Amino acid sequence: FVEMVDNLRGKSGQGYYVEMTVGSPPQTLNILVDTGSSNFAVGAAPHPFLHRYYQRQLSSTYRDLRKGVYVPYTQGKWEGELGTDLVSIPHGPNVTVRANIAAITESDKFFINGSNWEGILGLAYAEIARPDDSLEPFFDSLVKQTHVPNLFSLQLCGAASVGGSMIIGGIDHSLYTGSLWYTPIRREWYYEVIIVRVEINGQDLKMDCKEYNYDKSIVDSGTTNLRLPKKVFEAAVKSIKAASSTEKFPDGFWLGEQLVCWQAGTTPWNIFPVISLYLMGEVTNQSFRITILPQQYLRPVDDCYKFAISQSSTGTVMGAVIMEGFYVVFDRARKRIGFAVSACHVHDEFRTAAVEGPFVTLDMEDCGYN
Ligand SMILES: CC#Cc1cncc(-c2ccc3c(c2)[C@@]2(COC(N)=N2)c2cc(C4=CCOCC4)ncc2O3)c1
Repeated sequence: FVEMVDNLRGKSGQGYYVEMTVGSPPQTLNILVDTGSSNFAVGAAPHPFLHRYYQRQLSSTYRDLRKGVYVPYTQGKWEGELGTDLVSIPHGPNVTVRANIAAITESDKFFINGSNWEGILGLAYAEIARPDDSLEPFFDSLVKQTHVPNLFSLQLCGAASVGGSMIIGGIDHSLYTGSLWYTPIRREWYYEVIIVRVEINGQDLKMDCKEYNYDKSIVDSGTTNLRLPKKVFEAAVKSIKAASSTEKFPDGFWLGEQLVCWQAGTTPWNIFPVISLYLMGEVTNQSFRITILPQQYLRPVDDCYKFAISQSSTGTVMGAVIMEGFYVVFDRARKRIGFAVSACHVHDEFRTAAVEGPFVTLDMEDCGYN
C-alpha cells in the first residue's frame, strides 16, 4: 500500500483531505475525509473560497439524477443537485467507480476561507446519508463495484501543515507499533462505539458509564476536538484541573475561550495528565484502553495552545485529538474498529500514546444508551 502512504494533507483546524478525480476526463479535486458523515458532495459553482469546482458540463460520463439534496448540519449547511459520475482516487486503489456526487450549488459556513479543499467524502454509512438511506455512499459503491476489501484505515499525524495516510482496502503495518485492539461498531450509521471507562492520569472518573455514551460515541475524522457530553466534560475538566494545579490558568482556557502560552520550547507537558478511554472489547467482559497525551489535547495556534477538549450535546466525538495518537482501522467487513499506537503521533521522551489490554470490565452492555 506504499502508493497510499502520505496521501492526506491539511492545515491545523481545517481537516484532512485526499486528492480525488471526478468525471470524464478527470477533474482533480481535494476532498475532506469525514468518517462523521455519509455524502460525497463537491463544490460545483465558483464560490470565492474555492480553488476549483466540479464542472458537470465537461463530463461525458455525468448522469443527472434530477433530484435536489438539502443538508443543514450543526455548524453549517450545503445544498446541491444529485447525480452520478466516474470517480477515482489517484493515491488510492487503481480503480474507477460510478458514484453518487452531490454538486454543491449553495452553502453557508461549509467552505473555509483559505483552505485547500473543495468537497467532502462522507465515509460513514447509508443510514445517515441525505436525503435518505437509498443514496449509496461512496465507499459502498467502491466495494460493491470492485474487489477492494471492505475496510479502510486512517493515520492522521498533525503538525502549519498536517499530513497523514488513508489506506483504502487494507492495513499498512508500518503505520503502527504493537498490536491492534478492536472495539465493536455498535450500529452501522455513524462509526458508533461504546466507552466503558474513563481515566485521567490513571484515576477513574467513577461516572455511570452510560454518561460516557450519552447519547452516542463516535469516531470522527471530521472533528478536530475530543468532544464529551456535558456531565462528562465537567468531571474530566475538574480532574485535569486538579492534576495540573502546579500552574494556574484562567477558567476560560478550559472552555476554549482563550489560549495559554509559554516561552518557545518550554511547554510544561509533564504537569498535564494523560487521558485514557477504555473501549468495549471483542470478548464478553473484556475491554482495552487507549491513552492520549497533552501533546494531543493541547493544540498549537511564544508557543501558544488551545485546550481541544470540549462539551457536546451530541455525545462523545473521538476527533483528531484521539485519532492523531493512533492508527485507526475501520473494519467494516467485521463491524469493528481497530486501534494501535501510531508510528507518527507526537510525544516526548517521558510518555507515549498507548493501546493496552486485555482488562476485565463487567456490564459493558449497560454503558450503551438506548
Ligand atoms: C479533523 C478535522 C476537521 C474539520 C475542520 N474544519 C471543518 C471541518 C468540516 C467542514 C465541513 C463539514 C464538516 C466538518 C462536518 C461537521 O462534522 C463532521 N464530521 N463533518 C459535516 C457534517 C455533515 C453531516 C450531514 C448530516 O449529518 C451528519 C453530518 N455535513 C457536512 C459537514 O461539513 C472539519
